Amino acid sequence: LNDQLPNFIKQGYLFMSHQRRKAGVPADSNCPVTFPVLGGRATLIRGEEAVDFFYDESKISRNGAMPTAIQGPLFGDGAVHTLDGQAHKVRKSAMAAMAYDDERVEAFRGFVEEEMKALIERWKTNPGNIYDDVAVAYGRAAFRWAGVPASDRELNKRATQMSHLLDTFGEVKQNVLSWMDRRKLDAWAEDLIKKVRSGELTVDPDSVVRHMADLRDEKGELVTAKLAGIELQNLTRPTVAVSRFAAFAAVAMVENPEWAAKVKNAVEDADGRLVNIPEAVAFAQETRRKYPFVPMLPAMVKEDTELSGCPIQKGQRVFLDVLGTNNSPQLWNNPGEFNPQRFLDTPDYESIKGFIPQGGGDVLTGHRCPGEKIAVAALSSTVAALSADNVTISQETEDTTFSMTQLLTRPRTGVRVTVS
Amino acid sequence: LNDQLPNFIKQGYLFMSHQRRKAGVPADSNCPVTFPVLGGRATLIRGEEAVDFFYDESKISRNGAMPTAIQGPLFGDGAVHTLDGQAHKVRKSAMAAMAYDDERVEAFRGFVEEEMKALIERWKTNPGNIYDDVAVAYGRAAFRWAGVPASDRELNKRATQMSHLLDTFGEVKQNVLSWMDRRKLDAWAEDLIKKVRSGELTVDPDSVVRHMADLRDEKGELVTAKLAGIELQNLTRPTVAVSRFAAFAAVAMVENPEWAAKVKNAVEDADGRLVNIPEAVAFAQETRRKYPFVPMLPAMVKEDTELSGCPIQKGQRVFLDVLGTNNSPQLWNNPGEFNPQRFLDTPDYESIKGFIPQGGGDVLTGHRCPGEKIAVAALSSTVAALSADNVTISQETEDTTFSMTQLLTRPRTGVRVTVS
Ligand code: HEM
Ligand code: HEM
Ligand SMILES: CCCCCCCCCCCCCCCC(=O)O
Ligand SMILES: CCCCCCCCCCCCCCCC(=O)O
Repeated sequence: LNDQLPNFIKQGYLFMSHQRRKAGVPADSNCPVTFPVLGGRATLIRGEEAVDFFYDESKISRNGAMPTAIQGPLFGDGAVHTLDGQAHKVRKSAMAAMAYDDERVEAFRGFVEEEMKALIERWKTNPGNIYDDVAVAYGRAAFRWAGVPASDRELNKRATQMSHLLDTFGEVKQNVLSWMDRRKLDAWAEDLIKKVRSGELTVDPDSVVRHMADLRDEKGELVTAKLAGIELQNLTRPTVAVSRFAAFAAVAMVENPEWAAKVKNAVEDADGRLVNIPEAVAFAQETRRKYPFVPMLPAMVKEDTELSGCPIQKGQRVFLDVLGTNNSPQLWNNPGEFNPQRFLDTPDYESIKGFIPQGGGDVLTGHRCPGEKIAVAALSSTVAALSADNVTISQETEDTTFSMTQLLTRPRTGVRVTVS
Repeated sequence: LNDQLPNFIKQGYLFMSHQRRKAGVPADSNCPVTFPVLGGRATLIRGEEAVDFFYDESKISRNGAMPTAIQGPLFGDGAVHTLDGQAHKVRKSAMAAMAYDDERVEAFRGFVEEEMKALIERWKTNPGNIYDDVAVAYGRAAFRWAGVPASDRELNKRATQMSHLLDTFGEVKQNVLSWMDRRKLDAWAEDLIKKVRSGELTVDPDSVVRHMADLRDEKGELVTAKLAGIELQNLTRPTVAVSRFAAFAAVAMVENPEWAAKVKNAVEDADGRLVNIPEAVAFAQETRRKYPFVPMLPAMVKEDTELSGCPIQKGQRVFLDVLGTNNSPQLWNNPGEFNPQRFLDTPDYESIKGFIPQGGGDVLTGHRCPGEKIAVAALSSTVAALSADNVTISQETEDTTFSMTQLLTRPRTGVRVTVS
């Protein structure tokens, strides 16, 4: 049983089933599978019992679990993702106060709406693809929502630099570029925070830029302008990432013309309202569940413990299959069908323990992604925006199909689109 | 407009509304009110803008703000409460390192659980009241958590002497007793610290008692053994104080039997454990929010400045309404309702700017209480303990009712309780 790192690069999102299959575990089963990867023992876990385990901070730490080749360029150095104990709780608290606050999310809903409404018209003259153009639109919204005091081009630059990062870090032949993207982005963010603290750059006192500039650590000292800038990115770039979900959502619409028209009816019955449309939210939630984005979640093991008969080791790495539980037939009724009706029946996605496309457990007391609201706020607005008639989504093979073996995958074209 | 010191003694916790009312200010309003008290100009402030102001250490000093009749017996002479500038930052750092460290809080959580679990069993044989008996239990836990090397009698003795202080100070006809209590406690603590420094009494090297005996100031010199004992009390006595919150919490249970049964279910699932129960924790925070303990906070003014049109001058004393802000309908959804559900929606109480029952600014860089963790840890453990069925809280008028004109008020009986 050699190291499974070559298999992970080869299989991509098929790696979870592959290790499951190559271990003799039945299909659709939740049985833990133990295998070596990255020169160490690892156990892939999947299921509701796995989610409760993954977030038991008494047995599961996170620092060092994500390899630096990924955490380095994507999340940045010293980010909230690599923190445990008190230092994390104080950092999440200050960050969930901006992305998880219902008031600030509703403010973002207005920013992302206006930016999208422009594109749908903007495309009519210079059409493009969803992934690239919506990434800029998402970045413009997140930056304006944060109070970033930069020009429009600078906003679009950083937006594409963040979208370029997400496209490159996952491919072994491009991870070197994602390091250059972060190096540039880290410098632009640090300079911004440095000028806010110096008064050269004055921002709104309640803005996200200000709360980042006045960020402090667990010992009560204010973080370095770099870290304050790294963490500002971790509140804007993960929004630019949603353009990949917008691409996936665009494919599902041309594949499900019935639900696409319901959204349309909804937005039509609301005259342009692209936000807070329960139908588009359900479509956005269904896209997050079915389509591949985050393959699995890595975590370290604090002490010798056990999960469902399979024993796991101290200092071991566990992996939570997020694609497998989100589509496990054990936990979902017909997971093969793209059906946003399941998220109109249960709108509170936090009650679904097995719905973990962006994390499980609690968001305030754990590492679960804050701003799933902000993500869906952006994602649902795009579903409503493309639900129109003047918009016709191109359906070439490179527009509708994506590779399951490619990490951070997406339709080749980025899902092209044209508007009349 | 005569001096308002007689009105404060007469009105108690209604004094803030009284000064608000006698100034023509509308009800529930946040308008500052200026009046003379203690032979000097004073301005009562209330609201989020007041909390940010009150802790702007660029405009507000604190030494001399608390009259010696209160600071003297309660906090002790030369305590961290009377410190400004650098000398405070050096002292808080060494003191918040014991009460604000999440690891040490979890250690105290086990002690307060063990001590509370005993009381409910003693009550079966010899029942009493919440205020007095839980004060001893809180003191027994806080002393053992700190590493106090004393017998059971001294632990029980100093604890009741500490609870006696809180009941006696603030009462004009009893403040003389709290001076005698402090003189006794100061001497017992000083003797303890002196024998720890001499090796006559050996304590755990990382215990709170040791970090107090090795306390140093801004001078780089270790504090006098007495002061190390005053500051040791300011990390054990304020825990004995929570028995007043436990008394208030006991009334709220017989007043809200639904949340009481909600906690009961919670503990039953936790297999007896009384700590880290999210339901009991939420119940504990609402008790701290609704019930009167700390009326207002006085502070000195460094330079002439302004708050919402009202000018305040140098050398003035400002008062931050903590009961008025914690129950202002402007800042809370139905603050008249006792609803721990509001603290399940937002568990991070430090993100709530208007929730200031034990301070409002930052705890590490300000004067905010560092024992809010330890406090709720103790208070919620009692909330879980009384949620059982064998526990019957007496509901006579002197058990359920407390005076709002009395300082450091509580039901007269202390909320009596009997268990089968
Ligand atoms: C494309 C949509 C997004 C996806 C797929 C996603 C996914 C994730 C995942 C899987 C985690 C780790 C959860 C865990 O550790 O259990 C995470 C963490 C995080 N996400 Fe997102 N996210 C998205 C959007 C956002 C947005 C819009 C924001 C805020 C602007 C955001 C902010 C964060 C933060 C701050 C963390 C760190 C949490 C912690 O480690 O304590 N994400 N994200
Ligand atoms: C009954 C519950 C408690 C209440 C109502 C309470 C209230 C307060 C208040 C209002 C302050 C001043 C905040 C400010 O200056 O803005 C304070 C300070 C302080 N408290 Fe408490 N407290 C409680 C429990 C505790 C506990 C359990 C501890 C630790 C064992 C503690 C230790 C301290 C210390 C050391 C300070 C000084 C902070 C400073 O002035 O820099 N308190 N408390
Ligand atoms: C062999 C290690 C694999 C472990 C897990 C695979 C890492 C892929 C996870 C993708 C993270 C995507 C985060 C989106 C938001 C952001 O821009 O930060
Ligand atoms: C006339 C001046 C009045 C100003 C405010 C009144 C002072 C009463 C506040 C009581 C403080 C109680 C603190 C409990 C915890 C501890 O033991 O430190």
